[PDB]
Amino acid sequence: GSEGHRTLASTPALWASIPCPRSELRLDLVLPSGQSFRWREQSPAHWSGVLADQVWTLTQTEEQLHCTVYRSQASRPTPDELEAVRKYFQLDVTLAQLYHHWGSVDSHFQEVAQKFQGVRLLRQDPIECLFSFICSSNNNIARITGMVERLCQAFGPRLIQLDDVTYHGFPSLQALAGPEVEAHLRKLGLGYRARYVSASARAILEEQGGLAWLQQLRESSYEEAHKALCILPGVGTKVADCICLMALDKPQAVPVDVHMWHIAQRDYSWHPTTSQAKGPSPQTNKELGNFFRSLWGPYAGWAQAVLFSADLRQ
DNA sequence: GGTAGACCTGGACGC
DNA sequence: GCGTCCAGTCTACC
Repeated sequence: GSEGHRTLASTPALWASIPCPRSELRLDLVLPSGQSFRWREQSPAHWSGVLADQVWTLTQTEEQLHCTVYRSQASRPTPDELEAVRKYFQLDVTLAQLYHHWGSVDSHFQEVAQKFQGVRLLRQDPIECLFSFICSSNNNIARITGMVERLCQAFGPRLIQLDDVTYHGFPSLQALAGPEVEAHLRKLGLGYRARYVSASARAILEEQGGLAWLQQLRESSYEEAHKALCILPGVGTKVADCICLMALDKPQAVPVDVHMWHIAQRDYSWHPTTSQAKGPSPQTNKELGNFFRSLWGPYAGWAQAVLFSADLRQ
C-alpha cells in the first residue's frame, strides 16, 4: 500500500495533475529515447526517476500528466513542485505549433510526425547532461543507462528507496573529480570513458573556473557554448551538441550520430557537398548539422529528437 | 587540414 | 557455442 512504487490507481490521493494532452507529451517516447538515462517504467505506463533532487513517478491519461513525489508525511506534490515538472518538460513550448511548422517545410517530417506525436525536449541539469553524454559515445542507450545508474549509485547522494530500488541524485563535480574515481568507474564497466569522466571533472573544477563556467554557457551563444565544451576530454562534436540542445537551451543544436546519418541518407537522399569525404568525419558531420538546421529552423534540435525517437522504434 | 585506427562493453546475428 | 558488427573521441601521420 504505502510501500513500493506508487501507481495512479493504488494511492489516488497521492497524485496531482498537470493539464497536458498526449499530443503535447508522450512519456513512452521521451523518457527512454536517449535524452535522459534516469527514468524507468517500474510499473506499466508509470515512469520513476529523479527530478530536481527528488524522486517522482509520472503517468498520463489522454488529457492529463499525473505526478507523485517521494520526499515527512506522504502528501500531494505542491503547486511549486509541479512547476518543477512543467519546467523539466518545458511545457510552455507548444509542441503542436512546432510540429505544424516542421511538417509545413518538410513533407517527410509531416509523414513521420503523424505517428510520433508528443516528442519534446527535456530541460536538463548541465552537470548530469554533461557526464551522461560523455558516457554515450560509441555506445548504446541500454548500456549507457546502466553505466549512468552505477555511476550515480557509487558517487551520488542517496535519496529514497522504493521496493529494492535506491535512488541517487547525480554526482557533484567534486565527487567525480575525487581520487581514484577513474579506477572505480572502470570496475563499474564504463570502459575508457572512465578516464573521460574523471579528466573532465578535474578540468572543469581546476582549469575552467568550476560549475560557474558551465552554467554560464546557458547565456552564451550556441557557437560559443559548443566551442567551450569541446575543450573537455571525451567531449567531441556530438556530445557538445547534446549538451547545448538538452541542457543549455540551444534549440538549434543538432547532435550528429549514426542515426541522423542513416536518416539523412535514407529519408532525404543527403550527401556531403562542401566536403570531399563521402562518410562521417568532422567536416561532413558539421555539414549535416547545418543541413538539418536549414531544413527545420531555430528548433532543429527539437525536430531531430522526433525523427531520432521514431528511428529508434525499429 | 584531413584520415585510418585502436579504444571498453556487451547484445545481436551469422555460420 | 566463438569471432564479428555495432551503438564518437582522440591522435598519429600525410
